[PDB]
Amino acid sequence: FSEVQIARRIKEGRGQGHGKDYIPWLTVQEVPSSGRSHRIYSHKTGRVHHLLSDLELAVFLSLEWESSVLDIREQFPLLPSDTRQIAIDSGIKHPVIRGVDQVMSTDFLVDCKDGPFEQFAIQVKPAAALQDERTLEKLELERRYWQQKQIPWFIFTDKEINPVVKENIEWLYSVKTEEVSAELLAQLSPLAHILQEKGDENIINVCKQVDIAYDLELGKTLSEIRALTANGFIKFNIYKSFRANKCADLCISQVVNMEE
Ligand SMILES: [Cl-]
Ligand SMILES: [Mg+2]
Ligand SMILES: [Mg+2]
Repeated sequence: FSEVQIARRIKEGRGQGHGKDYIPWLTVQEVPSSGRSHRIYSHKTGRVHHLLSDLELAVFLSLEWESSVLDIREQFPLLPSDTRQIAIDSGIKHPVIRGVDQVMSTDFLVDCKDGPFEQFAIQVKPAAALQDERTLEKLELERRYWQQKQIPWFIFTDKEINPVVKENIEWLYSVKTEEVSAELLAQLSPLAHILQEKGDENIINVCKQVDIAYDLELGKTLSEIRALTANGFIKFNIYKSFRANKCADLCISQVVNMEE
């Protein structure tokens, strides 16, 4: 993936800062195989995050939903000196590509406000991947790294995905719209007001009502919300089908094109 030039990526700030200032070590451009990547906005961090698979997306959405989560720093880099030492102490070949030892990274490093632990890490991997010896070795390197720092670490796989969350993702990500036009975002403020007053009403009813009110073709507003939701500008109760969500279950943001 990366040559000795990694030194420059380190200078770019990759892996430093937090909130809107945090820069992932890996970005969507570093996505392998058919594995689809995602750039979703976060209300908590105020920035767009890079997820490298649908599984990671599912985890991110769960994190963004949690009230106790304060920050989500995805693709977090593990200090090379620490990982080389661990590789040595364990007798495991530190990740190498063409002789250059690679910089390892945990999928998510998250901070909390009142959970059991103020900070914890997560590695996302499909259950099947654990049947490969090399993956296990790499996972041990990662496990030890966090253990060394007394930060709880966990592995999240597909069988940890709530079925409802799963179907919600299947509805939101059959790629409908990705065009984040200033005009699409313009709909955030108006939509926020409507949803706020029609709070206790089912999201689908309110959607039809708006279509009628403004004389839009049936489904227009649902399509808009579906797009703003899939992009992270709108958050909802992922543990409940979107269609069963009340308007009060949705949360809209103040995001403007100043996302550079
Ligand atoms: Cl994955
Ligand atoms: Mg990773
Ligand atoms: Mg992974």
